[PDB]
Amino acid sequence: EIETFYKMLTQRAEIDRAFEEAAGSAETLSVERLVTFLQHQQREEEAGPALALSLIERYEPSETAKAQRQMTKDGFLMYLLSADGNAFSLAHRRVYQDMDQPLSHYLVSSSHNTYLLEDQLTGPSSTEAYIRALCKGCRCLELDCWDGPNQEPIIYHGYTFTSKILFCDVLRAIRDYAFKASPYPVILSLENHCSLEQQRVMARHLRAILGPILLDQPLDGVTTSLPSPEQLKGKILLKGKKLKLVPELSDMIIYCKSVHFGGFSSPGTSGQAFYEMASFSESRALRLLQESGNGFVRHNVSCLSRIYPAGWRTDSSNYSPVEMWNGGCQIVALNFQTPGPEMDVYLGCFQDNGGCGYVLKPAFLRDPNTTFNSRALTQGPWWRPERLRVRIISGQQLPKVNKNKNSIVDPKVIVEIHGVGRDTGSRQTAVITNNGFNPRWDMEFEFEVTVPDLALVRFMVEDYDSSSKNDFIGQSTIPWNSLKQGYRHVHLLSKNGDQHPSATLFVKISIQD
Ligand SMILES: O=P(O)(O)O[C@H]1[C@@H](O)[C@H](O)[C@@H](OP(=O)(O)O)[C@H](OP(=O)(O)O)[C@H]1O
Ligand SMILES: [Ca+2]
Ligand SMILES: [Ca+2]
Ligand SMILES: [Ca+2]
Repeated sequence: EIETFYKMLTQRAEIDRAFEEAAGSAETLSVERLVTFLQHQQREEEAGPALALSLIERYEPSETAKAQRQMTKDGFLMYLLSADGNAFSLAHRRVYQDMDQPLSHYLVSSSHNTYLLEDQLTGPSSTEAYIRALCKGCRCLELDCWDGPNQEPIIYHGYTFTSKILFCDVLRAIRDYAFKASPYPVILSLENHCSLEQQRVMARHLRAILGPILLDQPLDGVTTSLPSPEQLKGKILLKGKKLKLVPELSDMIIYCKSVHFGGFSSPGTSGQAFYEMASFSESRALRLLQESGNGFVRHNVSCLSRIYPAGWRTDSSNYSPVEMWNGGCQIVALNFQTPGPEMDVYLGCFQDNGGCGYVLKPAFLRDPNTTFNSRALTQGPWWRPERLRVRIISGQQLPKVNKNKNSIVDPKVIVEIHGVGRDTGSRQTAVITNNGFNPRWDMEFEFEVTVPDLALVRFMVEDYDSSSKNDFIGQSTIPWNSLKQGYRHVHLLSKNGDQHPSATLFVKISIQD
């Protein structure tokens, strides 16, 4: 009763149902049975007793069954809720890719007016903002340098009422956090509006503060291509205009000389040096992608492109990064302060590869001769249609999203596919009235994804409201290739990207060519 209660408040048929099918009539899961489950349902590659044991040794609560190499319903569950049963591939949650290719081969985690905490017009600026981004994995940061009093350069949003901060104060912060989240290179995109004197001051602060972390001299060799994230480990590079501009600073720009976009070389041999990087607004970028998709792509193979939000985004809202990534753009800057699907997607992408901040682009986007163009799809390696079926079974302990009262959520789930325009899709379950503890949907959806190497799957849970707009409850974005198959739990994050302790979705995923 009070036994039954807890034993009832804690009673997940879907789980039972699942154990049964795998366990058949037995009360436990023998290795043999477990392995079968891993192989047939969880579609594991390394499927084999070796793994089956690891799971048991890891997750089986019972000493008997543990010792006897068996799994109980409980252990089944524990596994299912563990990092091993996460829909986001536990293997992808550690640097596991080739970190030896030129920077231009990786998508880099970048931010826009990083010093900013809110809007672009009158919001506050803060070192905290750089700390948060760095903590969220960001690698490329933006500093808007302006002359300040007492000959101390400051950082704020030029021509607006945004709060100010000190360039040096910011450098220290960057100094301390640059590598907390990753050992990979950090790029400082300087936007210099400083008098030559103050520029000299900056240069000093840079060396004085960054000291040996600061990369102020080209790498030995590193002649025809940008160095790789590896060769640049634990270093901080500068990006800006290179010779109004004092040599002290200018001399510091080595691999990221800020340039005005010329055009895409194609109608010739070159255009921009590998060490030249152009920036494009969200608008201009779309244009070039619309007209010269392959143009860009091929360009982005050996060069780094930066893209930032359209000027009308004074609310610091963000655009969809996918569109840019689809063009091979690597430094897609967003307002990291952002809650919203855009950052949700952005941070899900970068969750991959151990969250080191550098994610290797697909091969076709690393092929200088590619004929790819996400806007004009033709047969090619990138073309690999797949069938995705996601069953939204139930949800567990959905967080009571900020209701100024004692009402119960009326959850519903949205599953979206982000990728090339053609693959983009979205579907939703029905609403479950007044249930956040254990809503049960048991609904399934199917998607056809033609260019999976560019897709991401997003799970979003909303608190339905007849009247007003539904409250966001939680979300999770998994890159296509990190999407684990079978029975898994989706671990929901807050709008701030925070991990909700017991908030999950239990789903069943299958991907078939
Ligand atoms: O939103 P903001 O504060 O205006 O800055 C953006 C842009 O309008 C500004 O003009 C650019 O600098 P730019 O004037 O040197 O082109 C910065 O890009 P960039 O430093 O990569 O070029 C962008 O991040
Ligand atoms: Ca700026
Ligand atoms: Ca309700
Ligand atoms: Ca409601």
